[PDB]
Amino acid sequence: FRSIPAITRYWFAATVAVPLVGKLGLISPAYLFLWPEAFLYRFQIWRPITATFYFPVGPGTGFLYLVNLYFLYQYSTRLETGAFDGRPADYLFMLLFNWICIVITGLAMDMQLLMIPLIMSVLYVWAQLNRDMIVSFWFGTRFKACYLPWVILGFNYIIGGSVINELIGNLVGHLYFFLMFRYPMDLGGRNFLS
Amino acid sequence: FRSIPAITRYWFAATVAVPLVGKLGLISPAYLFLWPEAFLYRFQIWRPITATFYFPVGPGTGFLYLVNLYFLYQYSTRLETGAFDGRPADYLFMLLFNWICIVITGLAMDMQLLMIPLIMSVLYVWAQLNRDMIVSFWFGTRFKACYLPWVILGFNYIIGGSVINELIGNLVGHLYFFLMFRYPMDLGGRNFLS
Amino acid sequence: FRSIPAITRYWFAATVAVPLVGKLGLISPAYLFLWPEAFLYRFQIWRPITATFYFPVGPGTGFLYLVNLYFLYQYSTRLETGAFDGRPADYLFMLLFNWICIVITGLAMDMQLLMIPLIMSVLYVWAQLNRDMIVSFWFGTRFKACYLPWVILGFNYIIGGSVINELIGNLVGHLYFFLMFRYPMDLGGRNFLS
Amino acid sequence: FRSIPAITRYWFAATVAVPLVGKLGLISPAYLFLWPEAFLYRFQIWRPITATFYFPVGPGTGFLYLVNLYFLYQYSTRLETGAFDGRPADYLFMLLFNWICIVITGLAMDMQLLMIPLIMSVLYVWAQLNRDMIVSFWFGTRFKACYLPWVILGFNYIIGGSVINELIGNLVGHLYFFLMFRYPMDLGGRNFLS
Repeated sequence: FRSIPAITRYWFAATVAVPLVGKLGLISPAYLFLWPEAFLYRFQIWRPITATFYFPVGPGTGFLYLVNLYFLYQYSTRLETGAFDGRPADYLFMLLFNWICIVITGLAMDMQLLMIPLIMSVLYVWAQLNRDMIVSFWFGTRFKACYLPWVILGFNYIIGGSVINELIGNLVGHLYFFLMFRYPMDLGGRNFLS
Repeated sequence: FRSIPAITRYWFAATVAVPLVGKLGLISPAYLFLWPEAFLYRFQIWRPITATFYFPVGPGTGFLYLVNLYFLYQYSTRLETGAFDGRPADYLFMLLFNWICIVITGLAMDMQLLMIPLIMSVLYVWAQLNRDMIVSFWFGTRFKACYLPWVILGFNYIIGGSVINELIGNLVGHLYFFLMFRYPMDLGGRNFLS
Repeated sequence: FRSIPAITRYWFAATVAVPLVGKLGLISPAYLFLWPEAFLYRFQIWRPITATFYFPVGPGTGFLYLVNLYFLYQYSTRLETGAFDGRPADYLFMLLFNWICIVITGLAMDMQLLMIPLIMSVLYVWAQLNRDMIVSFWFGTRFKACYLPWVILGFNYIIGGSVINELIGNLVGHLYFFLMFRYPMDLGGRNFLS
Repeated sequence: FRSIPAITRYWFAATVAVPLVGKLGLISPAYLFLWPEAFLYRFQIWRPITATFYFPVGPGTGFLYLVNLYFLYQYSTRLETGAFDGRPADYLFMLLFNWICIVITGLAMDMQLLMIPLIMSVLYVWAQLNRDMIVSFWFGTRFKACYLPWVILGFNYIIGGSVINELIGNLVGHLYFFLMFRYPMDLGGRNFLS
């Protein structure tokens, strides 16, 4: 939807374009998995940037991708109209921070598809920046907010799935919230353009 | 109701019937795949024609069959009633022409079940000659014209499998449209039952 | 529900009791499969009576059993209050007829769990004896009757499954309906007790 | 709400927590199975107690965990509030006594995850002394007393797996019921924190 929705729609364009160049057969998808065993000794700088945008699509894994893209579009732009309003280098620094933390803890783990925890992290930091909102749902129209990433884990226990793909992002959101709210000197750097 | 709504609904009857012969267990489904290299060395003229009358319904690929068959019935007779009330022989020639090229481009590539791209070919050919009609869905009535091939491509991309097979059907549909509504000497064949 | 619902509840008691003696581990269920290869040369008179009452239960095949037992209790007792009203040797002769026919045609096939087609057969003969009933459903509250066993096949194509477990019963129901309605001399025999 | 609703909800906290340790990937689930013959030769006192605090949630056995945990929380504190407002030490002795016999009858048989039968043991002990209460379900309010163990056995029989695990839990519940409400000299132990 290129009709000026926000400033950072390049992310949404990348996450809709890269599985289309993966699935069609231009590049064999074996080169996009973020292998830490191939990142330890061999340098191979392709993976930790090409893995955060690619998601594999299969006939049976085709609703997680759609609902994660919906979470991305619907909950990143609310910060774009509510928190990104001016000084956008600050919130680009926010989005880089949990990026580098979750890629280094995915090297600490053995997780290989790094697209879910970043969106879960930005969803949790949305819900934590907007505590005490009376409406959060449409069936149970009254809902206590900020519990949404845990309700995502509840729907994961309904679908079975796994929880290792989400709780690291849901913890790094609390990490950034603590280092922002509690203590100062978590400021940006050079290359300011605003 | 099978009250002969159009002159060529034996296509619909056969594309319902032959998958019941497949799933019933009379002939093995491995005999109906259009193995192209087995069509190359061996003669085997059993399978350029039965491959486009087959779809392996079962555990998981069940909604795709119903949606594509519904779109086939829903738009074939509407193509017949719109700007095709006469000349049924030229309509049969149209239904032959995209087939005799899609069998070649499917023989070069590695596609097996050529049921979906021919249905989206005739849907695309309907889309080119039916501009400004907006009433498409019962719920989504705001769908603009010549967008429905891309959204059924999106449905086959999310629920189904590959994407390279439907794009070549759109390509051969555009090929027939340009070669039929711009240039002469493509009338049809003799001994037509017009 | 032993509270006098009908006359032939012995069938329902058998079909609720035999999977409980199978699943608990008293008898290894390898002796209950109706092997025609063990019925051809070896006599082995256990199988074609012990296989028509036993149904295997697994965590994931646990709704077909419940819905088939519901079809049994709901649609056999309707004949008990509508067609079995007196002279019950006639309808015992009905229930034994399609029993031995689907036994001999399951020997003609290789199908091994003989519980579904008998209930589908008696459901189809119910719907055929009650042609021109205005109500047949609750969501689409107007429904043309006797299409119910084909709607069961439609829900099978939704669930994927297989249609060889139902169409032989749905055909033997039409066989009995033809041999009852069209021609005489399909009468019972001795051991009358009514 | 964790507002300490009863004195022994650490059971509930642990039976929620330890499956997250299992599904998280810290300790392998093969170390927590109560292999009885491996408990026979080897000492291995890691596994009489961790086996009754575990359930392998995931792809397929997900609703059984939620329903059984809901029944545990819903009836443990209601047993505590009904005829057990005093004497918590005898309640703890009750929660020990069925365990120290179910570990023996599970060691003789081949059961692994002793979470379900202890919950239905305490549910059956509740049902045995709570006659004539009819209001049980929010929809099915006509459920008579001392029938709920059989219907949760039916739920575990249809959705879950085996049936031999729950009957010995009902048996040891009846054993404790008769041996506690008829015969003396089973008071408890010294150093009780009453």
